[PDB]
Amino acid sequence: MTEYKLVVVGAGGVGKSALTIQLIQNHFVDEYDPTIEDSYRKQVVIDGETCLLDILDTAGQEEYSAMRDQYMRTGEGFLCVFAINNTKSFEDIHQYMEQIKRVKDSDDVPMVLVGNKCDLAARTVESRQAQDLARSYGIPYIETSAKTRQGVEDAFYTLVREIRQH
Ligand SMILES: Nc1nc2c(ncn2[C@@H]2O[C@H](COP(=O)(O)OP(=O)(O)NP(=O)(O)O)[C@@H](O)[C@H]2O)c(=O)[nH]1
Ligand SMILES: [Ca+2]
Ligand SMILES: [Mg+2]
Ligand SMILES: [Mg+2]
Repeated sequence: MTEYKLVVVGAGGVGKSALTIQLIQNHFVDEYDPTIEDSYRKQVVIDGETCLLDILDTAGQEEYSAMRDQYMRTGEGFLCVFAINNTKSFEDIHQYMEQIKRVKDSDDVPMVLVGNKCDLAARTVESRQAQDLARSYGIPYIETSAKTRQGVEDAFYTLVREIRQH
C-alpha cells in the first residue's frame, strides 16, 4: 500500500500536536507539552485506497530549529499550521513555507495551509488574509479546531490528495 510522509510544521503552541493526536487518537490534548520531534503512523482508507499515513510532529520552539533541514529534506507533504488567534504565527508560517521551498529547491512542494483554533472567538487572522497567502502558493486553505475536531480530517486528507496531484 502507498505510504504518505506528512510533516506538521508551524510556530510554538499553534496546535500541531493537538491536531495530530486528534487525527490519530481521537481525543483533545488540553495541556501544553512542547514537542521535540514525534512520529505517528496509521493505516486509513482515503478515496477507496488503503494507505499508511506517516506523520511527523515537529517542534515550534525556535531552540530546535536546527532539526528543520533534516525533516524538510525527507517530508513529502507539509501541513503548515498557524493559529487564528496568533498573528505572529501567521507571519511565521509564511517563513516556514519559504524555508521548505528553499530546502527542497522546488516551487511545487505539496502543502496545505491550516488556520487552527477556529473554535476561539479571539480571531486576529481573518480567513481572507490566509486565503490570499495560500493562493500565492497555489495551495488550499482549511480552518480547523483540534478541540472540536472541525476540519481535522479534511486538512490531513486534503494534504494526502495534494501529494497525489504531484
Ligand atoms: N481552543 C483550542 N485550543 C487548542 C487547539 N489546538 C491546540 N490547542 C491548545 O493549545 C495548546 C498548544 O497545543 P499544542 O498542540 O501543544 O501546540 P504545538 O503546536 O504542538 N506546540 P509545540 O510547537 O511547542 O510542540 C494546548 O493547550 C492545546 O490544548 C484548538 O484547536 N483550539
Ligand atoms: Ca504535561
Ligand atoms: Mg507539539
Ligand atoms: Mg488585522
